[PDB]
Amino acid sequence: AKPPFVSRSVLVTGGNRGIGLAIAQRLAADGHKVAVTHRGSGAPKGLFGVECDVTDSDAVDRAFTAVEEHQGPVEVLVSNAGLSADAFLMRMTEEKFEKVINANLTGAFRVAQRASRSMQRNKFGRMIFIGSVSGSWGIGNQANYAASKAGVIGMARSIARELSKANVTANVVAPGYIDTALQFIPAKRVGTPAEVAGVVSFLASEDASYISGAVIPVDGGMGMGH
Amino acid sequence: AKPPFVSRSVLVTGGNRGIGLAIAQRLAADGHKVAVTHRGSGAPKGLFGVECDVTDSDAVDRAFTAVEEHQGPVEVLVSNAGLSADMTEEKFEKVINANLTGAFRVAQRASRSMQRNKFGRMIFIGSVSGSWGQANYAASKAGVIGMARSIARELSKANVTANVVAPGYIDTDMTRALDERIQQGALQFIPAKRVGTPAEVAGVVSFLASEDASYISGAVIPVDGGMGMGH
Amino acid sequence: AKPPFVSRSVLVTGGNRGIGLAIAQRLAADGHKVAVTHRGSGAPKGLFGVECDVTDSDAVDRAFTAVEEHQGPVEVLVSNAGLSADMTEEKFEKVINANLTGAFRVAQRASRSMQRNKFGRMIFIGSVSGSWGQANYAASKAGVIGMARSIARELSKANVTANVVAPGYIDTDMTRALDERIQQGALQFIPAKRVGTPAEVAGVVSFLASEDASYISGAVIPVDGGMGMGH
Amino acid sequence: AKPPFVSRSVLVTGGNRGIGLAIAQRLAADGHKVAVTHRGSGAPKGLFGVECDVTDSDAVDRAFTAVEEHQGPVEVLVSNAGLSADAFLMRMTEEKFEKVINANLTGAFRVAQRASRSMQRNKFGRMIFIGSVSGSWGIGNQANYAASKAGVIGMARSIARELSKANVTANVVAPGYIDTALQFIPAKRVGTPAEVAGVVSFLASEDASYISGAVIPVDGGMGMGH
Ligand SMILES: [Cs+]
Ligand SMILES: [Cs+]
Ligand SMILES: [Cs+]
Ligand SMILES: [Cs+]
Ligand SMILES: [Cs+]
Ligand SMILES: [Cs+]
Ligand SMILES: [Cs+]
Ligand SMILES: [Cs+]
Repeated sequence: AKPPFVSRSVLVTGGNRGIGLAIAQRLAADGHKVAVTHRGSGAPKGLFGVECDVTDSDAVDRAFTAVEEHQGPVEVLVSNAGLSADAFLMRMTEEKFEKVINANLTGAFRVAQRASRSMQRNKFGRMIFIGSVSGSWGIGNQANYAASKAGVIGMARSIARELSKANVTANVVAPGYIDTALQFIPAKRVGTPAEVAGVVSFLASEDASYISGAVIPVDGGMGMGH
Repeated sequence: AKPPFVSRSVLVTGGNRGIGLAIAQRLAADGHKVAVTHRGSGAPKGLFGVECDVTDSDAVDRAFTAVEEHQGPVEVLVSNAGLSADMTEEKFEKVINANLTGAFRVAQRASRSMQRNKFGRMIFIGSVSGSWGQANYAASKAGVIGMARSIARELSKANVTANVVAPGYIDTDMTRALDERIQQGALQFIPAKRVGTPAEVAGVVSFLASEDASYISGAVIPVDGGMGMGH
Repeated sequence: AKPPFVSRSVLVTGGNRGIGLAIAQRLAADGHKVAVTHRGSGAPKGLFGVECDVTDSDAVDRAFTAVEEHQGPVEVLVSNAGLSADMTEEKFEKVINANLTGAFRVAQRASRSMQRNKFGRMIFIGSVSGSWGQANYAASKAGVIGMARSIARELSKANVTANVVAPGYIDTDMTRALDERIQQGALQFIPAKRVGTPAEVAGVVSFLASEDASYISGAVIPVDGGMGMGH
Repeated sequence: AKPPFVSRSVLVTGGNRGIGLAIAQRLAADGHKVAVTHRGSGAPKGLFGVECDVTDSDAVDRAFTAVEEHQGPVEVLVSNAGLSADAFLMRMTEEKFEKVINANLTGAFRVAQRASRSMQRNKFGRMIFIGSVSGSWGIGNQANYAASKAGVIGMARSIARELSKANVTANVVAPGYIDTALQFIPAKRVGTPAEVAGVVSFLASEDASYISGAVIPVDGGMGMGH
């Protein structure tokens, strides 16, 4: 039987634009209480926004605090993701590598860490990490991006191993080419932000309870491999 | 913006019992038109049943035709294993024939109508276990994954996708008849520290049959409480 | 501290032609005692040949027995596909029977002697292609991987390991008879930007047959110039 | 036919102790010219040592320079690896996460970057990254370690995608439990440093030319999965 809906306290990081925005809007339409973080550009009409730079652990702490006061402790964390600085390995700098790692990977650790306490205590948690945006498949021109997104999957699986006994799961959505190279895609087209948002809606629902440590590709078949 | 619901013609093989039954009843409550295959015992009230042994290509043809006349051409195929329970050539070949070749038989029979109508969802249900290292069961379930990926690559241009749901340890009518020692013994290998329900599997199949699953193809979704993590 | 070399009794199925031939000649130059199966044409000078159709369990038994009398019990088994080249139930089942069930047949026949002697290396050679998304070939090669992992899990306690070598696009006698359009066309999908050689495959098999491979079991090694990267 | 031996210029980072030392000694016995980096404890008798902290990009540059003067440009890079600081996600600090990421992941980027120029120019390169030391399989107690080792695999595959056309490959050796929990291992025993070293010897040889982007588990079967 289909489990009854529960309106969850949702935080979507980088939920003001692109895929993050479509996630945020879908989760709100689903009936959840949705908050987003942003860099300054503001949150969309309707939804609760807080400014947060995910490279700053204290700014992550006060974004969560603000969210808990507004709508209750975060039950569903959607970690978008992120940045985007490419380059040939030979031309790629230490600075470019570390900034993408700090935003995309360590940033994911920061928001996950800040959520884990309350999720554990309350015996409910859904951590959903959004790859940007083509992976496991070695692309670029982007040693930094590939490293951060593969690292998020390893991180998620470690969290999943640790916290699944407490009904706190961690899963990854791996988008391919999304419209916010067609030769490599069996669907022969790019996906939409809504097509990503629907997989996140599923992972944020009562139907996803026995999924944990999973990586769900949303790429029209592009990254089939090993 | 959730895509509007579309009532699909659904066929669930081995959908009169266990996980197949939970799946068929979920897809039905979801609003789809749901038929099941069975091997004689009958389909349960509220679902159109047809008899079909998936080792038999002509039986598979007849089952699909019977379904098409009743509720229209199969738009979503759910292939539930076949044979489930634990070495000889005979044991190897029978599980392969039912689990892998049987999966090919139903997929191939579904394919022309799906390509033609520019819509198809093939959803293959792994038997309870892998993929993780059952020589026959492990071969057949690994093989269905390869088959599905091959189909996804061929047919995704025509909006015909193929995906796999890989259940871990799920509470059935035989998992319960299992020895208490192996039941708990397996709990040390599942991070969730509990068995999953047939409804927890039906849930994922509901999602893959829905309009939200359009851009997923060639995927394997584990429903195993984290058991299968690795490479 | 390289472990000292041990001359092993080796059987390479389909080892009289193409990749199987390169493998058998490498293992022989390495210093092993090498036998090959063939389907009538004969084994080449310098290798003990026996006839064996791997769809036939009794032929497999006879081949192993003939090998054991000649050079001692099989310590390293190299299972080379069978059938290679490109849909019906008949086409699906024949490739499955030769490529997957055939792999099970040779593995099962090797197993008791290996467990008993506390040494075994089973090395399964994928046909040229996957695993990447050929519905029959893709199913069978995915299936051998699952089988091998199942065997590795069962038998690794007894120093009997099972591993897979997954070749990409390799220059054979038919890859060359392929259309020039598909040869180059595939080069856009291989980071190395070139086809691999039969010797490049034999090289990996040499390593997995050696004393340096002791702690590898359940692994899949791609020899594909990076073609197969993904998940 | 077996390709003739070529004595390669080898650099093994953290080649003074444990698995790194066994790698270094095996490659030297194979007939290569082997140099190691270390933290201060010195290199072993026979082998060329240079001090290098892989968190320091300028110290990576002068270690390579010293190596090129001694024995010629580095043709085979073995990136060990690394650190080791565990903790429950809730108790894991930003500082602990970032230091393991900086040593194990960004450190791997630094040595790979510093090698890529000359390998590309000379149309030969073997980059071999050593996981420490159990992965893809979500362990711990170690979100940081899991993230760094999964990230190295994504990085390697990006390098492999970029440089394989130039005969510069990048591969990963993923050790399980090595003696420098048995319930999870089909072999029913830990491996040895030499059993790791032998896979690296193979990846550093003329037989490995058509392998690139690969992850080779050396774990007695422990991490079989997806
Ligand atoms: Cs709402
Ligand atoms: Cs709604
Ligand atoms: Cs209905
Ligand atoms: Cs309903
Ligand atoms: Cs010989
Ligand atoms: Cs030799
Ligand atoms: Cs030497
Ligand atoms: Cs030597």
